[PDB]
Amino acid sequence: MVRERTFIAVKPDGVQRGLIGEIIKRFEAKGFKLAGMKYIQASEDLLKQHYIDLADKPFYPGLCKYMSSGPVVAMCWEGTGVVKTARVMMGETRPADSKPGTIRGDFCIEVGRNIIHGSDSVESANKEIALWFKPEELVSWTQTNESWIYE
Amino acid sequence: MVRERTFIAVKPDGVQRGLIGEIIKRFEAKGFKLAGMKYIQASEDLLKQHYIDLADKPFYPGLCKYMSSGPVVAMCWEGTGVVKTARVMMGETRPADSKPGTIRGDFCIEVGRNIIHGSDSVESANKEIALWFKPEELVSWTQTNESWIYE
Amino acid sequence: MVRERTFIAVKPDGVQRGLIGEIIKRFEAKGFKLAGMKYIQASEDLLKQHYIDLADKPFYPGLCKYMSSGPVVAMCWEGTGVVKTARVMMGETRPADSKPGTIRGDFCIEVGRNIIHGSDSVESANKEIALWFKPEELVSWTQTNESWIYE
Ligand SMILES: Nc1ncnc2c1ncn2[C@H]1C[C@H](O)[C@@H](COP(=O)(O)OP(=O)(O)O)O1
Ligand SMILES: Nc1ncnc2c1ncn2[C@H]1C[C@H](O)[C@@H](COP(=O)(O)OP(=O)(O)O)O1
Ligand SMILES: Nc1ncnc2c1ncn2[C@H]1C[C@H](O)[C@@H](COP(=O)(O)OP(=O)(O)O)O1
Ligand SMILES: [Mg+2]
Ligand SMILES: [Mg+2]
Ligand SMILES: [Mg+2]
Repeated sequence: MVRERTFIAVKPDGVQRGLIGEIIKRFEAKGFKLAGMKYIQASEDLLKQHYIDLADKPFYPGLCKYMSSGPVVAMCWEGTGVVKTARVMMGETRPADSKPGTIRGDFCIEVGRNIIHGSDSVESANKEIALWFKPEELVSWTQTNESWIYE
Repeated sequence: MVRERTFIAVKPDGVQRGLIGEIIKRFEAKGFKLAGMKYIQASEDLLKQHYIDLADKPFYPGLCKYMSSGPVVAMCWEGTGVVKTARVMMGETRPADSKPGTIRGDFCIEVGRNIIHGSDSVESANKEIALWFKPEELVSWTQTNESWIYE
Repeated sequence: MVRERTFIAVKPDGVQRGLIGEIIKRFEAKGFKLAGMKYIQASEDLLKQHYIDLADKPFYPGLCKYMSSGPVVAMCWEGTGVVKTARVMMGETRPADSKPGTIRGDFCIEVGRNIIHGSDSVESANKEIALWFKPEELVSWTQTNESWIYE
């Protein structure tokens, strides 16, 4: 059975600071299922589309070039309420506003270096997933512990 | 030398997902003293009594069967304000409402699979402990680091 | 280049309970920079000054001798908003009011045994750092991952 999916990316500061495993570990631990993962240095043009709603923000151009300046881990995670719950796990947009226990709360300080991205809605998630993954790159499989995560 | 006591159980999903040590470790780190522990697959009826106050809820009979379907770690933990603090450490009834940093927040998703139980009051704690433990099974001992936990 | 600094101390219960590495590790993970560290058993007189604004509290005299009864780790940490953020990472003054994920939240129970100290303002931090460290003992240096922590 297919459940809600979200797009999660480890940003270049996340890769650079050796936080990839730690982030993935947190999601496995939570009980969510990895459905897609790739490792790329995406194009400025891809990122511009990824962040289209902020295109008019002053930090937008720096943001888009920066997010394309190095490799990122692109992920798709699956599970009930994974979009909003992933956000909670991340913390807030600004690390300064993120609680200890969250990923941004434990590991970073500034809004422009906040190591992780997550879709903010099912609508954004469906678009971001389609943007970063070809349908074939999404793997359908059954986690055997599923019966201990879901009634 | 005797302090407040609460009943904590690692539920069958907690056991299945290999979270026993992780749960106990959090209680040791916090500074609480272990007073009783056993490992059983309890009878459906023991669970019916454990959750007697929920007998009229629609999820109750299923709850009781699930909670008796596999082994659980039954514990009694001791220390100042341990009943309510354990609740804080667990999170909310619903993992969806539990914060990162809490046990349900970090490890589970669904209300019916929330890996851990904790007494909600001293009075419930007194009843749950007597139900799961024989008086002889509660161990009286002194943790020597106590003087660094308690003024 | 030069950022805000705060004074953090591992208190005698922290040292005694073997939590020094855990605490330091939490600050390294967050991205803050160590500028100073020493390990001393300070004088009652130094502590009376350290806590001078609390001079009228009934717990003040007990506090100053306890904080001088054993070795503490004295530290200076540097980074954007490190005064307030360090406080957040600690939790609240009372471990009872501190959330899971914070240092007091994960590790302590009583207000008098809350293992860590942190300056409550840039002003107090400037005084406490100056109280505990000689200008020569403060290290000014550049962490090479700094460019992934700060725009
Ligand atoms: N005020 C700001 N100044 C500089 N960079 C910012 C910024 N706000 C956001 N950025 C960066 C960091 C964010 O991860 C990225 C996307 O912003 P967002 O979508 O509004 O928040 P979020 O990443 O939590 O979804 O833009
Ligand atoms: N709406 C619900 N649907 C399915 N199972 C539920 C449920 N609400 C509670 N359960 C289960 C999970 C709870 O841990 C267990 C005990 O109920 P409770 O006493 O109200 O909560 P708690 O475990 O927080 O003390 O009952
Ligand atoms: N009511 C109280 N009873 C006993 N000890 C207390 C106390 N309040 C504070 N202490 C101790 C623990 C505190 O960390 C220390 C300093 O007090 P504080 O400056 O008011 O708060 P904080 O340590 O959070 O900056 O004094
Ligand atoms: Mg967004
Ligand atoms: Mg209950
Ligand atoms: Mg103070």
